[PDB]
Amino acid sequence: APLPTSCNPSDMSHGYVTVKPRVRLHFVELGSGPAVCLCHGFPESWYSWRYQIPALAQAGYRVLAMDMKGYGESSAPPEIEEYCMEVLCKEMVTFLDKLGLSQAVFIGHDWGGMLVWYMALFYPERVRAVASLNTPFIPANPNMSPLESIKANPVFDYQLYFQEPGVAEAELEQNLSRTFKSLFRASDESVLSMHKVCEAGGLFVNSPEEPSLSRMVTEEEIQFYVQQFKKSGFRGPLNWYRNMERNWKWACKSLGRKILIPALMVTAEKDFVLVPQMSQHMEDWIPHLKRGHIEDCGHWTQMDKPTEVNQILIKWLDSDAR
Ligand SMILES: Cc1ccc(S(=O)(=O)N2C[C@H]3CN(C(=O)NCc4ccc(Cl)cc4Cl)C[C@H]3C2)cc1
Repeated sequence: APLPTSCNPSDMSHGYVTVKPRVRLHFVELGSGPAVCLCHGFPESWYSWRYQIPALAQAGYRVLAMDMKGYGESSAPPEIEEYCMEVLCKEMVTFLDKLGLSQAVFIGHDWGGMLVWYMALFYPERVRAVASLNTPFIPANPNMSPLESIKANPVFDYQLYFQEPGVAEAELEQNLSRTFKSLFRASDESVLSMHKVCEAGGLFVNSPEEPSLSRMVTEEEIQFYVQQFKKSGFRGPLNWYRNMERNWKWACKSLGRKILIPALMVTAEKDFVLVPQMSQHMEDWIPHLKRGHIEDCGHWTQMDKPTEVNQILIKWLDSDAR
């Protein structure tokens, strides 16, 4: 079952676009062909797509893999409201403008999946096609506060823990190697319960001080993440979670419009947070939706099942984005 080719950071083309005076976005770029913009989740990196970038370039695409705002070599302003979906999506539009791209295909995972859905919803003229790994498209519900909705799903308890600035930062920054080795695990290897984080008082309070390495990752890979998060830390990344009311109000401005462009939703059997069933009935909002499903795959889709991800994405790109 041999691993796809990966990426060596020093061997990549590194690009930088200043979207505003204080905000510069970094990306890596490989390949010729139609532009495909890969958008990672929390707390990840462009390098989360290391197994996809060569494969998609070989398949005849120009891949732009982002450091999202708050991450890596991209700017990480401290202000919470710099990380609301309205701001982040408008910055990605400006990014396309500065690159001289009329459209791109957007592929996202986790919080990057949420972003690419909103790009498709509000900026469809700039989105050739959209794919999400794990993250569903959920229509805005103007009758339920985001607070209500969170409290009504217990696996989302960690999200409240992430609200108060500084608290989760201290825990996640205390020992970066422990942070990433604890998080980046296959489902069966989990050392963390995302429930009752608040009563425990932290994500890792009941996890090993010296976790083993997951089968999914090497020490060298973990240390790449460590080095990246030494640049700006966890405040910007966590700020993505601290705009729930603002994001809800923005999402309500879609006045029940549909997403009419080609779309792909990929579910992961063993993601016990972003569960497959959350995607049910997306077809009601997205008439041209196609689906994929990956068995034996947890939250960290790209590194858990890279071969399967690559096969799904290339088949869909070739049929629906080109
Ligand atoms: C309008 C709306 C649209 C989609 C959603 S969601 O799909 O429920 N989801 C998407 C975001 C990703 N996320 C998150 O916490 N990711 C990190 C993570 C996950 C799973 C594991 Cl195992 C470890 C880690 Cl660290 C929460 C955010 C909420 C909610 C509301």
